[PDB]
Amino acid sequence: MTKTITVAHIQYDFKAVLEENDENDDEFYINVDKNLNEIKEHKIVVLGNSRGVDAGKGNTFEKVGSHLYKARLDGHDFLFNTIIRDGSKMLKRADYTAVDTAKLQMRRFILGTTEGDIKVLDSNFNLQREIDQAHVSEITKLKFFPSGEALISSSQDMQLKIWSVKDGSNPRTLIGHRATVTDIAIIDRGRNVLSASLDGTIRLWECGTGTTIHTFNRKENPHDGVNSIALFVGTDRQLHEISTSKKNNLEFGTYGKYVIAGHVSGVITVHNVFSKEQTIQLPSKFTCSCNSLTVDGNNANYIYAGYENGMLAQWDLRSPECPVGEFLINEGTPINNVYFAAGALFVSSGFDTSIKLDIISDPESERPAIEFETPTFLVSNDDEVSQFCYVSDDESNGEVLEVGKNNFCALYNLSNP
Repeated sequence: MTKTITVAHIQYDFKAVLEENDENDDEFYINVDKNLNEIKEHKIVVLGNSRGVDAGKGNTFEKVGSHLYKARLDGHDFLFNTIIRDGSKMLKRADYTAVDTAKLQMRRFILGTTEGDIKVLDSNFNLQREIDQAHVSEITKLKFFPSGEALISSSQDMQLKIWSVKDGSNPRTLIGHRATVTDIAIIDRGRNVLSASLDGTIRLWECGTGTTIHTFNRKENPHDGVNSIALFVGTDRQLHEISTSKKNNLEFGTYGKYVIAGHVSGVITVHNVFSKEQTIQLPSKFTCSCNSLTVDGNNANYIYAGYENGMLAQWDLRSPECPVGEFLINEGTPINNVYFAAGALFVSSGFDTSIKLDIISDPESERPAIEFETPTFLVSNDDEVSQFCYVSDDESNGEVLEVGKNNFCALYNLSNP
């Protein structure tokens, strides 16, 4: 707050340069953006004889893991995390705009395209089902229900659709949004879902009936479009019911739920899903759109919000008057997506930038703090991340899946040398 996270881009095939093992000197570049738009081109020489690397005086470059490299260049630290698997290998070419995963027994993946197609994939990224023309236009979001046996999609076509994983059937179509549906949150098992839209609404739906039972919006301006939503639990007790009194028609597990909404104006609003009260509004401190936000997975008092100017802010909902951290990433370039997983924040910036930022608890404690001085870049071939998906595999380890345009579907290892 306000400190800037220095972005580096490594030559995508640099690993092949390092393990080439040629007799002669070779070289790869690391471009460091400095407003960004301009840059410093660092040349890392890969000495022949496999006798190592020369990063220049005062600089280092080194392998710290099978798929993890560390550079220090002009006093800035960078980590570079390389692909462990291309998931687009056996897939027909689409521009991916949405992803989710589920694993009850078998692990599965769903992907949504700019063309409106949904693909169901298995553990090995082999196509298991294609739902062609699932929507008229771009799938903006895809979620499995917790059963793993159903899914919900959202689209520019202003509808949401519930699909069966069994047969690709479409038992429900949720209509009523007046603009693009941008986001989805599932309440508990999903008898209720929430959808966000550029029409300014967050609609609470009951799925059995396929109707909207409540519409939330920004109290100051109901037409301020919603880019992102996140659901959190205010308190983790106690249903049926440790207090008086209820209840609300056609609501299932809404009690103690709050929904956070990032707006086109850049404000953020928080709604008690049960009471229907707007509890909080965070100011558009940066005078631009809040494109994406996400809740801290350890402490839901803390949220992370990415804005159209490249500001990443951390807010404490208890103290809504000012952010508790501000971090510029390629100022002037939009943050497209922020996503909390495995004690880290994943951040898509502009057309080319994907960063994993570690979150620690502050020593002078104890409140989560972004490790902004030591970003990790998920190395691609100048590919654009539309969305991240955390894959805890079988047994509490993890990988991150990125999907994007031009058939980008790439897996990254998160665990440590």
